[PDB]
Amino acid sequence: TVTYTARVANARFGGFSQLLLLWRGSIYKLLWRELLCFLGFYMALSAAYRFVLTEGQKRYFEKLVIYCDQYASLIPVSFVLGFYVTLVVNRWWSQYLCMPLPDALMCVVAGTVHGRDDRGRLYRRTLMRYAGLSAVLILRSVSTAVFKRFPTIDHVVEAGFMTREERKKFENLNSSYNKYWVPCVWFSNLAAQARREGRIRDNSALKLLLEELNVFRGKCGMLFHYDWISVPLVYTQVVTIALYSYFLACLIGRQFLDPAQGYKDHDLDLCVPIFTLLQFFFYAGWLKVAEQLINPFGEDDDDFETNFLIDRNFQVSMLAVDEMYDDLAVLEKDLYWDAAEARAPYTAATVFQLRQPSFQGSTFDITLAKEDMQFQ
Amino acid sequence: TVTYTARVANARFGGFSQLLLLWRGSIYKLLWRELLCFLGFYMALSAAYRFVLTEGQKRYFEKLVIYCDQYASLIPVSFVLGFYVTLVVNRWWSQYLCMPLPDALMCVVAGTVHGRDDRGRLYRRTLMRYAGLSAVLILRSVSTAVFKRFPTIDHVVEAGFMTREERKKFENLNSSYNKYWVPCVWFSNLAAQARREGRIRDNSALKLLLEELNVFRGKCGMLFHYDWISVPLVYTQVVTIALYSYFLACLIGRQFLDPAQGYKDHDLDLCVPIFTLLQFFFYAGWLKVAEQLINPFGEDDDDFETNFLIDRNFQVSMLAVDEMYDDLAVLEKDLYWDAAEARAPYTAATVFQLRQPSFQGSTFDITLAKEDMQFQ
Amino acid sequence: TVTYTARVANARFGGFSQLLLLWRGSIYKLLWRELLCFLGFYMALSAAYRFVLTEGQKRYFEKLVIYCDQYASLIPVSFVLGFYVTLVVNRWWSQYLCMPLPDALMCVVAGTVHGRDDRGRLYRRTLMRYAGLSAVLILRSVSTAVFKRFPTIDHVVEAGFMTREERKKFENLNSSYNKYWVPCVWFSNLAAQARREGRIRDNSALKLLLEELNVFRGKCGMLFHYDWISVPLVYTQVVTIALYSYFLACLIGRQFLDPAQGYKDHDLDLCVPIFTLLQFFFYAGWLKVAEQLINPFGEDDDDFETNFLIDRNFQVSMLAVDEMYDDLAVLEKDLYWDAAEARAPYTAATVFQLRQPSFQGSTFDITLAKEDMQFQ
Amino acid sequence: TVTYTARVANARFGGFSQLLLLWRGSIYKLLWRELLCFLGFYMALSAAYRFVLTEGQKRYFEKLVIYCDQYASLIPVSFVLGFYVTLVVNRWWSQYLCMPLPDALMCVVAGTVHGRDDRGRLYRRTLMRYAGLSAVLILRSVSTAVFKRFPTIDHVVEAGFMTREERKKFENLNSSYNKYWVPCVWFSNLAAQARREGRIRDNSALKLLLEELNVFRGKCGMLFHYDWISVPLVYTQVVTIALYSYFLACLIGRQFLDPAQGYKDHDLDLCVPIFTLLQFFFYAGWLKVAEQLINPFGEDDDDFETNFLIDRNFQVSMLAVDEMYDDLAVLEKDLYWDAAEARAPYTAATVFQLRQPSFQGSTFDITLAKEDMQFQ
Amino acid sequence: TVTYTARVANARFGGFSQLLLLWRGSIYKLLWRELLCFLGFYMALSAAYRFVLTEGQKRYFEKLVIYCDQYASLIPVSFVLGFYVTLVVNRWWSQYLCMPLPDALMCVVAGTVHGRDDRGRLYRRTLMRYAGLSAVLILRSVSTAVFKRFPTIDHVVEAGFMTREERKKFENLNSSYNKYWVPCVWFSNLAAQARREGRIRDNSALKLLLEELNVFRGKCGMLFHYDWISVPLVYTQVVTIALYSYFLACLIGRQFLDPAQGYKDHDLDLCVPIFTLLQFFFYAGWLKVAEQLINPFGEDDDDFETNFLIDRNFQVSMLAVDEMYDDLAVLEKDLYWDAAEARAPYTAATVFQLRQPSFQGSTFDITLAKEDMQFQ
Ligand SMILES: N[C@@H](CCC(=O)O)C(=O)O
Ligand SMILES: N[C@@H](CCC(=O)O)C(=O)O
Ligand SMILES: N[C@@H](CCC(=O)O)C(=O)O
Ligand SMILES: N[C@@H](CCC(=O)O)C(=O)O
Ligand SMILES: N[C@@H](CCC(=O)O)C(=O)O
Ligand SMILES: [Ca+2]
Ligand SMILES: [Ca+2]
Ligand SMILES: [Ca+2]
Ligand SMILES: [Ca+2]
Ligand SMILES: [Ca+2]
Ligand SMILES: [Cl-]
Repeated sequence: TVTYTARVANARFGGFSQLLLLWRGSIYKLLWRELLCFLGFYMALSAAYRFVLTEGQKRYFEKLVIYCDQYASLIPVSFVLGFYVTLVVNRWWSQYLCMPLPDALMCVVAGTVHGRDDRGRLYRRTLMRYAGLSAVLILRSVSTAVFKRFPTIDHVVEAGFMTREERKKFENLNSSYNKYWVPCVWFSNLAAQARREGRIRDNSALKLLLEELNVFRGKCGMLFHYDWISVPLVYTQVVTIALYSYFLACLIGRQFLDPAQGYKDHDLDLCVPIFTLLQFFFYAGWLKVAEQLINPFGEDDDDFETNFLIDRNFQVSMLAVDEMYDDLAVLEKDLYWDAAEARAPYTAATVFQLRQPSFQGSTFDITLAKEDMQFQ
Repeated sequence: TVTYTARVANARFGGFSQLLLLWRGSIYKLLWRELLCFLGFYMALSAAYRFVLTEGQKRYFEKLVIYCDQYASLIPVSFVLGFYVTLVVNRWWSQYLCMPLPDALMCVVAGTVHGRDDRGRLYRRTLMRYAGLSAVLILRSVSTAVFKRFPTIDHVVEAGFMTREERKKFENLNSSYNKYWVPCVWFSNLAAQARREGRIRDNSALKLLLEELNVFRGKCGMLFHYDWISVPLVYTQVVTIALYSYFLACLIGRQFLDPAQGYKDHDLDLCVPIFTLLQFFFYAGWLKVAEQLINPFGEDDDDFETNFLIDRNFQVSMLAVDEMYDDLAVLEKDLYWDAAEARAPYTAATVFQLRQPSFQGSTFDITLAKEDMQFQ
Repeated sequence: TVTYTARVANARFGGFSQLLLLWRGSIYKLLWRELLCFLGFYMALSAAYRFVLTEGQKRYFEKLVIYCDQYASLIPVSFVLGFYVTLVVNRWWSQYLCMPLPDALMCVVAGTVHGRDDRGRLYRRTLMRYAGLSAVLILRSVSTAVFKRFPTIDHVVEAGFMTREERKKFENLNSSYNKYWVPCVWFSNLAAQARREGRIRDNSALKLLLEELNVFRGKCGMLFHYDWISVPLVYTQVVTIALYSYFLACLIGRQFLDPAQGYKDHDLDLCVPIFTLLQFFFYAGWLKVAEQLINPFGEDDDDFETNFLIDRNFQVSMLAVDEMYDDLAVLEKDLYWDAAEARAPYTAATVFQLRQPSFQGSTFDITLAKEDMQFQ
Repeated sequence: TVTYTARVANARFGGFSQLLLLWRGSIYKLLWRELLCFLGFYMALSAAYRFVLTEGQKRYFEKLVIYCDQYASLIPVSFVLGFYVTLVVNRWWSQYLCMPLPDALMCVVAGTVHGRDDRGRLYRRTLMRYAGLSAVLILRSVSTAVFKRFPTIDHVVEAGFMTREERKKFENLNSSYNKYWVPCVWFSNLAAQARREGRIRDNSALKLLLEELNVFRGKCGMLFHYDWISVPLVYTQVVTIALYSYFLACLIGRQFLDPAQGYKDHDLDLCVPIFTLLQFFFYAGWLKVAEQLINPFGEDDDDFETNFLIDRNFQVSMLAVDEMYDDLAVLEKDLYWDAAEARAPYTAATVFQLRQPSFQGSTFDITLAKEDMQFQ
Repeated sequence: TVTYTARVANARFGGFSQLLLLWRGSIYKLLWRELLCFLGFYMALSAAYRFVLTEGQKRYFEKLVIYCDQYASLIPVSFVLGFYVTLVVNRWWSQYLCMPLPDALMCVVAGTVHGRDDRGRLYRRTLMRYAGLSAVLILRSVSTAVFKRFPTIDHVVEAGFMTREERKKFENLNSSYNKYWVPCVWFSNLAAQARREGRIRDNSALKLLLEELNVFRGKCGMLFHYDWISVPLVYTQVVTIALYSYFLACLIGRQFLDPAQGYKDHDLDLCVPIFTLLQFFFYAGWLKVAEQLINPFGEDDDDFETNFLIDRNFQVSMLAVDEMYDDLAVLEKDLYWDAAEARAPYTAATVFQLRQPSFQGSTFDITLAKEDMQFQ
């Protein structure tokens, strides 16, 4: 993920202009090959027209160029790009939100699956490892970068996500369908066993674990569904064909004609279509947004960092349920125990934020008349 | 479902261009008949104008062609297609998400409906079979492909989803309305019976089953509502009439006139309207996206694979509640038991992802001054 | 509801074209009067110009027609129609989803309110009748078709939804506000009484009933809010005025002038504006979509079938809680008891769906090198 | 709220046209001053050009008018209005849905907080009064109309929402932030006290009360957030400046020039720009939709009726928890006790809805062949 | 946050016009530098053309200006701005809703974590301080203004959010990932300890605390995800390049040419492009909306007031759980105890709202015939 949230904290003078000097995740990186190809075809026809074609041939070419410039309908392309890329971006953010995290589960497991002894550690660590394992299986199913990390189940077993015994159980399942759900059913069964052994002290806590498991499993399944159910291929081919039709019309119709011939609208020869190359860069970048975001679990630059999230989720979950279980600092009175009001100090940098009026509501400046304040 | 998620993992040079060489689920497959019809009418008028019509008749035709080219308003068509097809695509994804799956139920039933004996197997397998049966009834109601698979309730009984006794109970219901809800009320009653027999060990687990059943039943009902409440037929007729009005204006106005007559904008005769055929292909494909997605449970190529999902859901649910019930590998210490930090190994392919700075937040590079860090 | 989901299962050659031959729910039915009025004004001005107006008068008219054709800005109308009708369609689908159904409640009541005796039947049937009665009161408040069915509370009492005693209690409430919520408070009280008498066996089941009641009551209230809070009348008047301004500009500017006068763009006289009538039909149909969907509980053809839903909901709910309570077929082993895998047979029609590769994930065809598979 | 849901039940011939004859909540009411101002500037320049400016001055003015007509870009204005007003309308409906209602709470309190005696009445009535008081405090914070009704906390105390003792407790809180949340914490504490005294008979019912309280409090807080976090002022200034730029270009460029001068496109002098005034009325009404809906808690005509909702919510909640507590009609057999099927009678007006085929699903008309029905 | 909700309560004559006179949060403040730069380049080329360029050079420049005016395609820019800025505004409101507040937690903790003694105060105050501390850690991670307030964890410790002991525990965690989740796991553990000590009186109340904690923690994590997963940098660069391409075409093509040369469309020389500067101001302000809203936790004027929310949330939460715990005014009969109906008095200002008909539903004015009211 190319994060530039810091560069755009404040609407500054440079603002988005400075973002034009970034290379990773950029439009330049995604589009320079297509821009050179577009420019190569344009200068190939330019060289043909200037040096190769004869006078009759040049006249015919100019008639074709005037004809093709008519069909460079940028409004249809802008419409269909707008709608398609809006769909793809929304789907992209939905896919990011559908990635499983153990955060709700780790809060619930640290709060509900009890025991300072090795068994309690085993239960808590095993419940999160199941959650992490379900996440890893679905990600290696849907992510190229996680597949290259875990090309085999042996790789998942060596990485500590799955034990050898769990690998035997997992392979011995006679299922021809993706088994990402298997750790989730193991999690259900183990949470039931924990509640039967009294490690979960109450039936509502078991219900809370199973609710949070169901949310987690839902996210893993949603990843699977987004992977399988692509943005319809007809819809994609339609937008690609739209853009390419526009660029063929721009590749022929934006050819600079001889000012000698005195064609209307063709009286200046810049030899390079600056504005047509910028339109190409704009529209092709707009489609490259969809191209990058259509499968966000590839290995792009704005593609999701699925291997970083796997490592973070594992380490954090294990901290939360093993090192931070029942490891509270002693309840001691906070700084504002004796103070009726409560306000942390402000730094010299942000002290200016003080003395700005505290918002109470829009209606607290009306200043009615005395007569209008009396009830009926 | 034509899944091309792998082909678009990374925004590559080929990118969407290579997707133009796919046939299944493609714009070519959905639109070649309409393209040949469009082209047939265009060349029928072309042949009429070139060989059949007389000189007066040819002049009149050219006046009509110039008149019709005025009315080829592509911006209204792009607007209404954009809005209608956006509606249809959103509805299509909603319908996919409203398809019932037993995944939440199987986690809950493996976790809550207990017993290693044949009765416990019966209860768990029967609860999921009820869920699968409710799904099959609604799908054969809404899916053409599942109806051809299950043309009669006898077919559902032979497929193992409904017993003969359950068929007698199901037919003996005096209801003239679709009975997809019947297995869900059977599921409610059986979960109640399981909780009364103590197979469900706690009242919260029964509540969890009924919550998950209600979600499942909601999905089945939602499938029914999407099937019944079509995208309004007036709205569809409006977009079809829009597109056909544009194509009639393009079918007459894009006719190539004699350059001899010296009509403005008509001075080149290509004999085939490359750009008009591409516009037709673009706009008709855009409407074909809605046509394919308007009922996603047909038997298209991007239509949902409802028979695959039926088979997967059945097999997986039965595995989850029968073979994987209380079948945990023994709790043993994972690979990272003694390690304070936790990190799976990375392959040579994805080791490059390492040594990239771990994201902490946008604000961790501000580097304030010493004086501005002091509290007031 | 005009359901055409079957006609559009597959993207066929005819496809949406055949939908142009439907009359119910159609654009023709909704728009033929307005089309004849538009055409009547157009031919009234045509007859005035051709036979009534003098030569000076004809010249002035032609100057006015050329002036008015300038103002036929179809892009603003397409924008505002797009946005307004998108709002109205989204609101329409939201209103359909906000119609109350007893399906969650009937699953919960069959599962939670117990007793084979007449009292248990009374409790279950009375809880659903309360839910159905709340639905009927709000629908007769918001639906014209249900109001014509239930013009008085006496009509609701005769229909079996409300008893005479319940009518006395319902009228004796000193409330000047719509009392659709009254059965919901009766449902709350009766569920409490059932739980006190032990008919609901656990406090979590009572909580489940009250949760499902709250969802039901929320839907009824949402119907009330959608009825009361119309799409803002300023926004509607704006789109109606937009469309009518465009049609006045098209009614004057699309008048066919004498080719004799040799006006530019006016050199052919078709005597009937085919393309202008199609634009009128397109844009007026687009607004007629909003007109039909703005109050979906009227008595149109795409308006919701609220009387069918009332009858279905009542019959089904009563079946679910009375005839199907504790009426399970005996738990017997299903067809796939002894089979490790589970797969229903496929028909000759849909056997082709088999032998298509089972989807596992996008990443299962990468085929890495041996060296890149090794961990660091 | 100007409710016209009845007038638009059916898509009638008059339809939206008759809505153009409404004054309250109308575009006329919101825009006649701006229309007269626009028209006053237009006729001021018209009078200047016709009677005041000299021949040279008139020529210069006409050059300026032709120049300004070029810049009347209606497509950008339509784009930005569309997007901004769509944002404002969505926000408006969200704000309406975020208004607190006690309906879920009253169902839960009538069902959970028990006692026929004065103490039970006190507890139920006090819990709803707290909810109503939280609603009144946030509304007087965000609503102008409720602020004019409750200009002081003394006004809330006189209205019966807050007792004098509760006023002392409420003022004695050392908080400089809006205290709308205070009754919600009182509600939490009182529900806890009720559950401790056994007035709430079970811990799940207390959980249900607190869940419903949290939803209520969330709605009150959401009202506060929508009040505080305005639609960004830069975004508003952008759309206002867009519209005013268009209207300045239309105010100069739509000036009728002398047909004598023989300017192209300026050959008819209507002395009043009918179509330009309609465009002004259309676009300014479109922005007036946002202007009316941007703060829906003002005192407009489409602004929310917050004082009606306060009175309804109070009266209804008090009925629900005080007069209708444990006040059921005796469980007696309904009209359809002995009938296997269940169907209320239909009136002569709506009997036509009968005999229309009952919808079962799209797939129930396929009519397969005998050979295709056989399983593999 | 620049709140102008009061200024736009009613759609007044001034309305949005008066909002053009605001400076904070305004388009003027965000855009005057860019406007002066645009104007500086425009007048630099104007001075070059008028005084510096020779006659041949002036002719060439005018040919370039006519060429560049062709490429000033405002419709593509309006499309892509519309879609991108709509995305950014929606994301901005989502980010505001994803900011954590303790309001649900404070209601639940005041209602569930009991004890008037110092230990109960410690538990309640410590649970909210954990919630506030989790909020402060994530905000200092994502907010520049909170980072300048809390540049170090020492600053958080001095502000009273974290104790020294909690700081030792927090630093001793071997995690390389952002530790905003740490107080949430402390909250889970402490709520478990409270429930074990009997301070939480029931298991459902513990479940309610953990549910509300999970919502809170979800909001904190969502803040982290929005911070990390920027709006794709390719999409931003595309819109910035679009706007800058349009402004370069407007910077050259909107240059005023000599009326002497008699170029079409260039016959008036205003020396300052009023309308082009307004278009620049409109489009650049439209992009400045995204620029301001793209990271709403900066230190702008419409950026969120994160330091005010930190102070409010802390003070209010501590009031709610410490000063207002079990501090109810004595249950006494409200003003409407003996009144069957319930209605607060109305002021002279808002008494006009009375006598307006109380809304009952759209269907209560149909006035059917006697014969049509009879059941079949
Ligand atoms: N390995 C990452 C690459 C993404 C990036 O570099 O931002 C993935 O799975 O997508
Ligand atoms: N039988 C599948 C066909 C879909 C496909 O082939 O993708 C269905 O029900 O839609
Ligand atoms: N009586 C139905 C009519 C709808 C229809 O015929 O589809 C209603 O209430 O809307
Ligand atoms: N007093 C109402 C006025 C709204 C109306 O009249 O519709 C309010 O608070 O907005
Ligand atoms: N300090 C505030 C500044 C916002 C404002 O001034 O409105 C922040 O964190 O964004
Ligand atoms: Ca990608
Ligand atoms: Ca289809
Ligand atoms: Ca209607
Ligand atoms: Ca308002
Ligand atoms: Ca910002
Ligand atoms: Cl619960």
